[PDB]
Amino acid sequence: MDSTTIQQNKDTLSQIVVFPTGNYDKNEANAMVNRLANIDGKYLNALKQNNLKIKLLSGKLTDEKEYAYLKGVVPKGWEGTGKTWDDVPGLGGSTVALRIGFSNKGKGHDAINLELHETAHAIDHIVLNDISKSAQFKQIFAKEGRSLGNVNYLGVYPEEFFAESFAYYYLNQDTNSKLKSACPQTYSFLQNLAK
Ligand SMILES: [Zn+2]
Repeated sequence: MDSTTIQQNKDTLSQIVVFPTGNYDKNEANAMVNRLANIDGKYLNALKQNNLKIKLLSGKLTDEKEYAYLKGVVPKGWEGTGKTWDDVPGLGGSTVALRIGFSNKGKGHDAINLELHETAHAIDHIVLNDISKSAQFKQIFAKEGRSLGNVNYLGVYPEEFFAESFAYYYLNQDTNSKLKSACPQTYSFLQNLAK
């Protein structure tokens, strides 16, 4: 990622990202925007075109008014864990909401990076017309969909494998190289999508 392109994408993200009212680590919110800025500018401009907002949160997801309906709701597969959506740090699809500070793997979620994974869902659904459900991607998923691990989740849901692969592709050079090695067809597919 070249520095001038990053700044251009951050400028675009200034028209996408919404910062919260409450108090939060401004430097960490900025770091999240910096990581999002590695996403290909064409996707970012398309999110902006669709008026998609990336809402950064200063607290729990379910303490946001528009997600309060998820209070106490147990996510699929989380039965018996004692955890609920109140414990989920982010979501992506038709909207994007992300708790500041919870980017890294293990911060209440299993993704390599929260904001890239969830924003990938929004790009998939809003920008790319659910390409993760396409026949082309389904063929790739059938072969490579377990190769980032979490086989009972990423390996089962092509939308999740897409989002995680997208996050590997764009997080940093290390994860990008790892994806190329582990999932070469997925890597080529993403490379060509951004052409
Ligand atoms: Zn996901």
